[PDB]
Amino acid sequence: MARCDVLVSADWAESNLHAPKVVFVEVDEDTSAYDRDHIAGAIKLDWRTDLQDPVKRDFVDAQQFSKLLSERGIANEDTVILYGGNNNWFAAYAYWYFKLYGHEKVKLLDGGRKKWELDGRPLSSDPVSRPVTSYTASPPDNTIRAFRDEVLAAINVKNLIDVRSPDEFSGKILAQEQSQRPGHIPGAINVPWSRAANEDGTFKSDEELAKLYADAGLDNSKETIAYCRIGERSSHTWFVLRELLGHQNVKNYDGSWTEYGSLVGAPIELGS
Repeated sequence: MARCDVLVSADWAESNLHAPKVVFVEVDEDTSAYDRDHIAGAIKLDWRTDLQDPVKRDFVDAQQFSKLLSERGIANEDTVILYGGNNNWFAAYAYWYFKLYGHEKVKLLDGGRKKWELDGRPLSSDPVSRPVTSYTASPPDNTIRAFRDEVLAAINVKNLIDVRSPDEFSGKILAQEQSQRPGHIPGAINVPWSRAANEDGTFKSDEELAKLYADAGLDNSKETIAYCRIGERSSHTWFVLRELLGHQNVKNYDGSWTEYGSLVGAPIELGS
């Protein structure tokens, strides 16, 4: 259970905007928000153009990730503080990428942009450029990623946490984030991602979070995989399960329903 090491408050953040070897990184859909204004000194990662493979359906490999961080001026030894709008979803997605590629010191700004703005804390429109660095990633740690064949093999073996809306989960509605069939993975439990967050964007307490998943049916005798439509809301939930609640065996299934719901002959379950 690692809340102390993985999360920083807006209060800590504002007092540490120019602290040695700390870098703030805004991650979202596009950089429109960041280009309007941002936390002072923060740099941006574009979740679509910087972090996705432009040809294959995948995110960037270790070399592409290293090249990107080198160009943006992030070092292996920097403490990276990630934040964003769209509910800190893409910031949590980036946090998961950082851990995948072996980065040690990285944390989320609790509540992201929503909490910062709600607090009335200053934002800046000054441009930011950092001197380039030499970042070298590790090979992916696939203990935190699930692929399609292991997800199919996990049915009835691992907890499968579906963080989509209840209407998607039951298959009442199908959903660019489309698939061939509605429904969920058999045996999956539905905990819509937002149940783990407060109105102001912050994560709920360890007490609230443990109750939420225990009541929904998370089985502590089983390992776990989280999923949504694309790796997005599921990365936020992955962070909750692994980093805050301390489960050691949690994978993000980034293929998610856009993959699974398009697979020929995959088991599908309806209703709930």
